[PDB]
Amino acid sequence: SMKIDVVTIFPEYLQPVRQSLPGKAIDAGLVDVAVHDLRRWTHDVHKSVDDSPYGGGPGMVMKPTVWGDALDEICTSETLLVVPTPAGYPFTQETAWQWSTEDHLVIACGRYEGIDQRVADDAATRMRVREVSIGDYVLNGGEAAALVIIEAVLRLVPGVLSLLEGPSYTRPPSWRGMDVPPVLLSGDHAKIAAWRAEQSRQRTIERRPDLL
Amino acid sequence: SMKIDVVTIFPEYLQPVGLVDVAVHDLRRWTHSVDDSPYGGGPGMVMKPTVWGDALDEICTSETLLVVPTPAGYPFTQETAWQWSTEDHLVIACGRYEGIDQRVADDAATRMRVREVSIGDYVLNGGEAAALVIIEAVLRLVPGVASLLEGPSYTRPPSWRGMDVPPVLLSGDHAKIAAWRAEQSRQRTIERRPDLLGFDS
Ligand SMILES: CN1CCN(Cc2ccc(Cn3ccc4ccc(-c5n[nH]c(N)c5C#N)cc43)cc2)CC1
Ligand SMILES: CN1CCN(Cc2ccc(Cn3ccc4ccc(-c5n[nH]c(N)c5C#N)cc43)cc2)CC1
Repeated sequence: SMKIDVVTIFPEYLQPVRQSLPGKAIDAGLVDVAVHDLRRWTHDVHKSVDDSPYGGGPGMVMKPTVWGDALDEICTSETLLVVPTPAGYPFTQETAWQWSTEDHLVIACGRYEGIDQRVADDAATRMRVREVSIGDYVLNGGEAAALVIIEAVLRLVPGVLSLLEGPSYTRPPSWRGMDVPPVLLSGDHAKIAAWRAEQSRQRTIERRPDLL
Repeated sequence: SMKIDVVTIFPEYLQPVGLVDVAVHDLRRWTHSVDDSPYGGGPGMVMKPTVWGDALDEICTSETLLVVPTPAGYPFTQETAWQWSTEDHLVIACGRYEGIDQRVADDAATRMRVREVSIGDYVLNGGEAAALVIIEAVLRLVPGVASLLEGPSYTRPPSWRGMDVPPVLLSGDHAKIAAWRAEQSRQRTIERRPDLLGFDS
């Protein structure tokens, strides 16, 4: 039973998450995913969510007052507040396992240069807060990271949906002059696992030597 | 100028997307099941090469960069995004199940450039979420649109819930501000990503 709240100035960007949720997991009450438009908590008629950064520099910073109101309404003390950011701790598979058992996740999606730091600092005095990054590249905002995080976490929730894996093959046995490696049709399953382990080692050495 | 074609059995997931166009293609429009059991055994299903071959035949040219998301890929990083930002034609083949038969990539590599990549060390259900991340990271670099973590940012008001913006940022002194931000960045980097500065995780 997990509730996920996403807060964003582009709620439309989260459409694919609602498209990938099975009706049975929802109706069995295993998961609920709500998306909230941040501008619902703005204070002015211009619906301002950003302002110039103290200290100068390019770009804008999301206003603490607007985010404070949104999180105040949506979070409780039991909430896990996830804040995507290019300067976060790495989001990995272990992170996903750990979060997959939470009752309530709130994902605060920023834009521009990100969110006034006091928002997270304030939230952390009464709930668990995690600033994370989904990888070493730069995005426009937190929304794509939210999709990735939701997908990686939810697929580890029952019934919701070391080395690199080597190549896989299926039918037909021959295709455009390429044969499936004969060892896979040998019926020697110890030897098949050895071949796969060695493909796995070579691939890891070639593509991800850092893991070794 | 860039053309991006994404190929998937779940084009419904890609709905979010002048000098750059992005098209989404339903792989199923090339079937006369897309999946079967893996040779050698194992759990799950593998996408058959036949369907993929026909689809990519029609969409790709020798100039095309074929991008294949996979948990076993080379790391997709900011350097990759820079590299790809000057391509004319990207084709992103999104798999599902346990992935795509290896021969699809091996075949395509005889005719064009192929890049198997991963967007991070976690597991997804398919390549669609990766495609969105790759598209976003690359397109924001397309012409006409160091190795440290950015420190904290603040805006108005200068005091909020009894929390003050660090006084140096209000000081208006650029050299003190640049020094403070430098220190902030390096301390964040060593705390959150020591690997970027060459230490153990
Ligand atoms: C270090 N350098 C130099 C300074 N820049 C400053 C900067 C700051 C924000 C933005 C855009 N943005 C706004 C909210 C937000 C959330 C997550 C992400 C995100 N990007 N990449 C990931 N793995 C992300 C995740 N998760 C990006 C976001 C772009 C550029 C940062 C990089
Ligand atoms: C250790 N091994 C043991 C076996 N499994 C095998 C396996 C293989 C595919 C899938 C799902 N899937 C299908 C197509 C496809 C493309 C990209 C991604 C993807 N995941 N994480 C990234 N950074 C991705 C990217 N980019 C996942 C995909 C799930 C599980 C994996 C872990």
